[PDB]
Order: sequence, then C-alpha cells, then structure tokens
Amino acid sequence: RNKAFHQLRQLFQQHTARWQHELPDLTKPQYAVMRAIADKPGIEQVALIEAAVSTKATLAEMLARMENRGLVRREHDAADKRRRFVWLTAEGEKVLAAAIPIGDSVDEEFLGRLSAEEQELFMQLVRKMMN
Amino acid sequence: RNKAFHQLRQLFQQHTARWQHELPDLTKPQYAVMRAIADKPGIEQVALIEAAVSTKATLAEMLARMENRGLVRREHDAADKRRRFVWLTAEGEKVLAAAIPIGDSVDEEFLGRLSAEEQELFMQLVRKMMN
Ligand SMILES: [Cl-]
Ligand SMILES: [Cl-]
Repeated sequence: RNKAFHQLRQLFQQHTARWQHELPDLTKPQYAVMRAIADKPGIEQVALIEAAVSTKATLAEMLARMENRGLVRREHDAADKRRRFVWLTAEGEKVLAAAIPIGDSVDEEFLGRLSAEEQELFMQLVRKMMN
Repeated sequence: RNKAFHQLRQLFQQHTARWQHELPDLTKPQYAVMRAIADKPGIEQVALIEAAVSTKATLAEMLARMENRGLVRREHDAADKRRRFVWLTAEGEKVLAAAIPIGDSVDEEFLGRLSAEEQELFMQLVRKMMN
C-alpha cells in the first residue's frame, strides 16, 4: 500500500513476529523496560514511562509481573508512596544479559538490509517526524 | 536512544495517541480492515489478513465486532463454511468515508514534517527492510 504508516505497521508486525519466536517470554516493551532500569538503577517509575516508551497503566502492570517473577524490586518515597524507584534483581540481570544478543540479532535481520548511511538516514527521518 | 526500532516504536506510539484522540471509535487496524474491504468488496476473509496487516485470530475478533455493530456483512462458501467473504454495509461505508480525511490528517501531522523526497525515501527504506 502507498500509506507509509500502513507499511510501517507491516514492518513492525514482522519484527514483532521474529521477536516473539526468538524471545517468547520477553516482549519488546518488557525488554525496553529492563534495559532502561539497567541503564539507570533506581530510576523513578514515572521517568521509566518515557525511557521505555510506555504508559502509566501499562508500566504498572508490567512491573508488577516482573516483580512477581523475581526480576525487579522496587522502593518507595517515604513522603509519597505513589512514587517508586526500580532496580533489576540479580535474576533480572541474568534475564536481560541473555536477551540482549538475541534482541540485537532480531533487529539486525531488518536493519542489516540497509547500509550504514541508509540506517543513519532512516533514524534521522524518524526523529524528524516525531513531536 | 540509538536503537532504531525503539525510536520507531516511540514514533508509532505518538501516531497511535493522536489517532485515538481524533478517531476514538476506530483504531488503525480496524480502519485498515475497512479500507481493504472497500477496495475489494467480497474479499475472502483469509486474504483480508495480509491486506489489512492482521492475524487470523485478531481479524476474526475484529470482524465479529464490526458485524455486531452493523458495519460489516459476511457470506460463506457453501463447500467450506470456514471460508468467508466480507462486505461493508451502507453504515460501514459512511463510517469509513467520514474516517478517511481524519486518518489522512493524523498521518499528515508526521509525514508533513518530511519533504516529498524524504517521504519517498522513508518508504523505500521500510520496504528494503521488510521480508
Ligand atoms: Cl514514581
Ligand atoms: Cl476465508
């Protein structure tokens, strides 16, 4: 189709289909949340919304599941228990460390079809299009 | 972030957030399904999966809801009732006709930030990346 955002969703679906086959227990939003916590241990939960590309409700559901699976621990602001700080557990570090080369490989199946200049330009257009 | 597919999901989330504000009762996958039925009235349901970018389960759920809202009608293969043909109803035509300029406008908020050459190239890279 000639609609750029339709073809973009089609590319996204192919990338998601490969991701779910290679990492059946870690979606891309879950993976991004773990990468963002690892990049800033103790990050505020609210700041983790933008860092991982999520929403308040979706992140809350996601962190509850990771917490129940021993992958994430959280602490609270004593002045405001609605504020929370997030760390990866040791098990969460192992899960993320094993997933990174897999996620990189899935990304590479698509980005590797582009030259370095094409990859840089693709990124530039996406940022140019964003608000 | 330097990950192209992370920034791409961020662009997708912004585009989805605008879409849901302007068309609160018609998501992009629902809109694409209606556009594909209108482009080929009587299209086989199975062929509508690729045309609208969906899955068998998701399309089945989606067409059931549209059918229950008087937006879609379906007919069956007499030899194999699992095969189905899909049409828009008159109400479905009106819903789609009203939605098209809205969806175009939402697309334009992002694509309009690119020149015609940048838009053509963005599309070319996406197709180059797809399988
Ligand atoms: Cl917080
Ligand atoms: Cl069918």
